[PDB]
Amino acid sequence: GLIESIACIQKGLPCMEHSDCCRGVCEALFCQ
Repeated sequence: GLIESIACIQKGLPCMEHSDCCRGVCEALFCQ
């Protein structure tokens, strides 16, 4: 979640894990 890969990955940015995205949802490799 928070601070998983240089902080959490904010909405609209690419992620490769649900834990990367700040609100725990990564879809299409982007933080929803």
